Parts: sequence; C-alpha cells; structure tokens
Amino acid sequence: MKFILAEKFTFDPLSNTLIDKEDSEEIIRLGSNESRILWLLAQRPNEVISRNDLHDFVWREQGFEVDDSSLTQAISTLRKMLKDSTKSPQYVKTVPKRGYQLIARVET
DNA sequence: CTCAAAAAACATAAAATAAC
DNA sequence: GTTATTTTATGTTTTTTGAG
Repeated sequence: MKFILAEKFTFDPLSNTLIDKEDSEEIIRLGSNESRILWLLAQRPNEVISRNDLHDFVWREQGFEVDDSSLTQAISTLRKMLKDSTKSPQYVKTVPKRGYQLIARVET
C-alpha cells in the first residue's frame, strides 16, 4: 500500500521507495530502517510513537539487535531524505522522553 | 518557588564494521 | 574496494535537581 505524505511524497513501504511529486525521474531508495520507521509512523498518523515501539518494529521483531543510538541515527537519515528540518519540522516531530510523531498529512 | 547548573536526551559528523 | 548498517565522537536541546 502506498502513502502520500504532506501532499508531497509518495511512499511505498513494500518497494521502500519515496517519490517527490516535483520529480519525473528521481526515485529515492530508502534504507530498510528508514522505510520501516516511516511505515509505522504513517500507519499511526499524528500519534506519539514510543522509542520502544519504533525499536521493536524496525529491528527487534525481526531478530535484529542494535543500540537505541540506531533509532536516533535512522530518524536523522529519514529527515534528511524528507528534507525535514529538526525544528521546525513538517514531517516528524521529536517528543522528548516519549518518541516521535508524524505531523504530515497521510493519505492512503 | 525560581532559575542556574548538572544531568539526560536527542542530532549530526565521522569512523567502524560486515558482507557483497 | 564499495556500500549499507551500526556505532562512536562531538555538538545541541531538554529536563531534572536543589541552593539561594
């Protein structure tokens, strides 16, 4: 299933692709961690998603063992791919001590 | 009963690691 | 000998703590 984010990007969590509606040729290939983060965020729009939840969805439920630092690094890479600025975000907002929150519109 | 300083939490820049 | 993923080093922001 595809998601349209902030009426700007088309995200496909199955192919792991991000496409900016300004482009006819460019397909952004998201890394696995960035895609899975964006998928869980888009399935729960505007919810504060805990770090544990993202850690579990993205790594643990698939047997992968990584430090919490991997979440924070993957968020930073994703924000870069979305051209999302850390304050003031348009896509992913940090909620300190509680996780992250997708504030972009999600249309499915 | 506040607000500075200390500690914790999060972000980005580099490096390390692993496996094509 | 190159690239994805993870981790480490350094930087920035937020929160907790407690003395005045």
